Amino acid sequence: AKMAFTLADRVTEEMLADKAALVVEVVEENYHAAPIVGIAVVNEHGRFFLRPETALADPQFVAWLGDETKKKSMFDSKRAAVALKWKGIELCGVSFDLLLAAYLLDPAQGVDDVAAAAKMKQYEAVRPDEAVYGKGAKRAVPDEPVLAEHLVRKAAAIWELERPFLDELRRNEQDRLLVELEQPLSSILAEMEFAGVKVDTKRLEQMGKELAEQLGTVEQRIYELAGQEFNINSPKQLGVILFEKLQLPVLKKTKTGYSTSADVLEKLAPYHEIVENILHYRQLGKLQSTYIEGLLKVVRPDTKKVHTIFNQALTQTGRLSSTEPNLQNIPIRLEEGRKIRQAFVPSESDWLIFAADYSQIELRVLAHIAEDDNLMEAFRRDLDIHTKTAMDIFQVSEDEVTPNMRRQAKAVNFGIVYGISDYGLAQNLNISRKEAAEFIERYFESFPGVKRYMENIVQEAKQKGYVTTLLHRRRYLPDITSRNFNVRSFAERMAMNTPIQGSAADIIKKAMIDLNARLKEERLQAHLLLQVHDELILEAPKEEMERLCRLVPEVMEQAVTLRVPLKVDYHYGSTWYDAK
DNA sequence: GGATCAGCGA
DNA sequence: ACGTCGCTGATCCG
Ligand SMILES: Nc1ccn([C@H]2C[C@H](O)[C@@H](COP(=O)(O)OP(=O)(O)OP(=O)(O)O)O2)c(=O)n1
Ligand SMILES: [Mg+2]
Ligand SMILES: [Mn+2]
Repeated sequence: AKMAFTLADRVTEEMLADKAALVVEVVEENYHAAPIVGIAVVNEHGRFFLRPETALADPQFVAWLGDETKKKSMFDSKRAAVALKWKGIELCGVSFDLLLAAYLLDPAQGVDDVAAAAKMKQYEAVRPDEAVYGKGAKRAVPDEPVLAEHLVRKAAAIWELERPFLDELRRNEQDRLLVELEQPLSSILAEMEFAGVKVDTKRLEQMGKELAEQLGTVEQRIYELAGQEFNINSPKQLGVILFEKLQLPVLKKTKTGYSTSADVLEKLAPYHEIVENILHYRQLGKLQSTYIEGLLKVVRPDTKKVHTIFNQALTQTGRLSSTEPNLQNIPIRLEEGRKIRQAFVPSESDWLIFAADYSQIELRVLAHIAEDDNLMEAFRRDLDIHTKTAMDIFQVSEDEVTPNMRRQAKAVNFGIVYGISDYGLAQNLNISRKEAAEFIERYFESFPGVKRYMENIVQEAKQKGYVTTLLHRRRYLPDITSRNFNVRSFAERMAMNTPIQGSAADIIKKAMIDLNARLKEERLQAHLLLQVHDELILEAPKEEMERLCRLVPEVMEQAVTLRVPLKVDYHYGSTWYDAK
C-alpha cells in the first residue's frame, strides 16, 4: 500500500536533520566506482527521495553528509561510503548499520538486503532487492517511480528497525560489539578498499609469458604419457585415462567416482610418469588463470591498483571475506607461486610494505579458553607447537624442521583440535589408521584440559543452542540436537572451531581498531592495506618503518589480555614478497 | 544458468 | 565417516 513520500527535486532544510535513515543506492554488485542510482531520506520531518545527479552537487547536502554530527542510520554503509569516495564525496555520521546488526544477532540469517534483514523483525513493508531489479541477464534499475518507492521503503524500514535490533543486541551483550567494534571497522575497511594495492603489472605479465611456455610443454607430455588426447580438466577423463585406461589403484573415492585430488595423483604417481606432469601442469594452470590474468583483470588502467571488497557480514564465525580479487588466498606455500607477491608493491615512490602476523593464534586462543595447563605453560615458555609437532610427524629434532614441514604439522595440529578422525589424519600425513589413532591419544595426553574443552563446548551448544566468542559474538547451532548422526557431528565440529576461529577474528578486528586509532593520533603516512585473518599489511614511507616495527606489533599483542601471551612476527620490504 | 570439481589461502 | 572458514577458474549437463 503506497507509502507516501515526496520525490524531492531539490534539497531542503527539513531533510537535513541531525538524524535520518539514508540510502545511497548502489545496485552494482561491486561498488568500486559504481554509480549511485538514487538517494532516500527518512527523518522526523518526513520521507524524501533525492536524485543522485541533484543531491550530490548540493553543498548543503554534501555537508550534512560529511558532517559527523549529522547522524545517519543505514544498511551496508561501506557499500555507499566507498561508492561515494570514488566521487570525491565524504560520508560521516553513520551511527547505525542494520546489516552488521543482523549479522551479530544471527549470521545464519544470510541477510543480503534490507528486506531480508527487516523480515528478521516481523517487518515486511519492503520488497526484496532481487524482486525490484531482478537478476541474471535481465537485471536492471526500475523506472523512476518504482526505484523511488523502493528506496523510500528501504529507508523507512531502516528508520523503524534500529530500536528492535539494538534492544536484542543489548540483551545479548552485543550492543558494544556492534557500535564499538563492527561499525568502527567498517570505516577502516572502506579506506583499505578505496586505497587499494599497487600492482606491478609489467612484471606480472612477463610472468604469464613464461608460464604458458612451461604449460604446453607439460601438456603434450601428458598426451604422450597417456597416448591420446584427453583433457586434463575432466576428472571423469582423469579417472578413465587413469585407473581404467591406464590401470592404477584407487586409494579413495568421490561421491561421483574416485578422487583425482592432488592427495591421490601424489600417491599414485610412480605408476606412470603422467601423474607427475599432471601435478606440475595443474599448478602452473591454477597459478596462470586464477591469478596472473585473474588479477590483471581487476587492475584499473590508471592507478594500476586492485580494490578488494572486504565482506564483513558473510562468514559464520566472525572472519572477514575478500572478493574480486580474493587477496586472502595469494600463493605462499610453494616457491613458484610465492613470487607473485613480488607483483604487490607500495602505492607511493620510496615506500615499503609492512606485514604483521600473530604467532600460532588460534592455538594460543584455544590455550586461553580451554585452559589446558600444558598448552598455556607451553606458551608462557614461548614454544612453537607447530615445529614441535613437526619434530614428531617427522621424528626429527627442532633444528631439523623445515618451513614445508612446519606447515603439515600446523595442519595436523588444527586438524586434531578441531575434530579430525584417525582416517582424516591418516590420509593427510599419509600413514596408517592405527598409527594416526595412537598419535591423537598421546596428543590429548599432552593436552588433557583441552580434551575436556572439546567435550563441554559440545554440551554447551547442546544446552544453549549457540556458542560464543571472547567478544560476545554468538553462533546458533540448532543441528546440535539433530537426530541424524552426521548433521549432529558437523554441528559438534562447529562448536569446536567457531568459538576459537571467531575469537581470533574478534582480536584481529580490535587490533585493527587500535591500529587506526594509533596511526591517527600519531598522524603517520602509513595505513592498512589488507587483513589476512591474523595478519595486517600496511604501507608507509621508509622513514616510518622504525616506528612501525614497534607500534604495529605492540598494538596487536595488547588488544586483549589472555592467560597466554600474544606474539607478532613482522617484516617489511619493497614488495609483498620482500616483506618477510 | 547451476553442480561438482579442481586448487589456493587462514 | 568426514578438522574449520573462505574465493575463483573450468567443464559437465538441462
Ligand atoms: N590448516 C589450518 C591453517 C590455519 N588455521 C587457522 C588457525 C591459525 O592459527 C590461523 C592463522 O593461520 P596461520 O597460517 O597464521 O597459522 P598460525 O597463525 O597458527 O601459524 P603461524 O605461527 O605461522 O602464524 O588460521 C586452521 O584452522 N587450519
Ligand atoms: Mg597468517
Ligand atoms: Mn599466523
